[PDB]
Amino acid sequence: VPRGGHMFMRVEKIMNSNFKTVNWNTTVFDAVKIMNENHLYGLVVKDDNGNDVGLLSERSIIKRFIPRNKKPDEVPIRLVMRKPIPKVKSDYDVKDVAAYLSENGLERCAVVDDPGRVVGIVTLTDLSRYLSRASITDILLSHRTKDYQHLCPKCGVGVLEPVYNEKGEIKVFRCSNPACDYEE
Amino acid sequence: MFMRVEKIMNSNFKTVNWNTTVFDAVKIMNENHLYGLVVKDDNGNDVGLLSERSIIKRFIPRNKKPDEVPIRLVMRKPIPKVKSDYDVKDVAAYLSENGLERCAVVDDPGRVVGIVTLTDLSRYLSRASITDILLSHRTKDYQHLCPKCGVGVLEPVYNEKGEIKVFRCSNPACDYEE
Ligand SMILES: [Hg+2]
Ligand SMILES: [Hg+2]
Repeated sequence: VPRGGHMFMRVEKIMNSNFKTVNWNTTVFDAVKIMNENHLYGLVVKDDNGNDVGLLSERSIIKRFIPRNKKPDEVPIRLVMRKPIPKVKSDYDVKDVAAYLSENGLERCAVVDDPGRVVGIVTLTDLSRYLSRASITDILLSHRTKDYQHLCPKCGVGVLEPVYNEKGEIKVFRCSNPACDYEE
Repeated sequence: MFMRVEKIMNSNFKTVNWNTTVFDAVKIMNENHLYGLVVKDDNGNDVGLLSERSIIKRFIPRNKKPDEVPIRLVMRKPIPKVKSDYDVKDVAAYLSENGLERCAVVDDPGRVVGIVTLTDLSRYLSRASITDILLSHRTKDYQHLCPKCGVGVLEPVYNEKGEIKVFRCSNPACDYEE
């Protein structure tokens, strides 16, 4: 829906409510087919019980899939997606969303309502119609230089860090929580 | 109202050989935080530009390991480019027309002297132009013109799994494929 330029705007009004969701065991190959077909580069990921566990983006594939050096059909997106799902509340002003994305090096994130349900996805493109020139440049620079901190699904507090081998391949992402023993 | 790209481009770009695997090329991108590489052949010719989107659209669908595919079959080709004397507004029109968010910049002689990205342009473009480039990058995809006839476009040929086997020229009068 056309709205014209405005300094303020609640995210809910500009987000994409027609977002697509995919299961967390979907392979990278099958997930990307959906992205290419729909010209949609952000998918919400759900586990087998309907819980929103992450967001799969182009950058997540470049940063977390390619380095594993495996065929796209051999890697479930749960190992690639941004997790926990990046998100902002539906009542956020575009300015607040910009700060959230920039802080996390993201160019898109999910939007959740008060009850916590995912109601849409908002991207830099959506925001570009309202943000200041400087804010847009900020998000762009932050997306190039920063990377989202993925948290451990086992303890929920540990940070998943890359473990490389001699070929530079990411063997696994290991939880940084001392009290936790998790690798994937 | 005016600003030529040569002034804002990045002449500090990185070049990789066209036989570099997707795996090695992406490692370079990730380590440098630069998601655009100029690709050259074995004789010093600038033959293409490897971008994130090119990997998502032309590498992933092949369902092959990153170390088994040379970037020459993935990169944008012919190489996306604008002349160094182009005004930023002209570059914006070029990127948008081609669904790109970055392209190479060449000098009179024709060699690549830099790379210009949407981020570089974001400081000199109107908000409308920036949004335009963003929209076009999502909705349009770069057209890989056939090198043999120059008019046909290379289209993916899929197998029963939806895996890309080759990119074949659309021109009926042409037999090119890669
Ligand atoms: Hg953990
Ligand atoms: Hg051709």
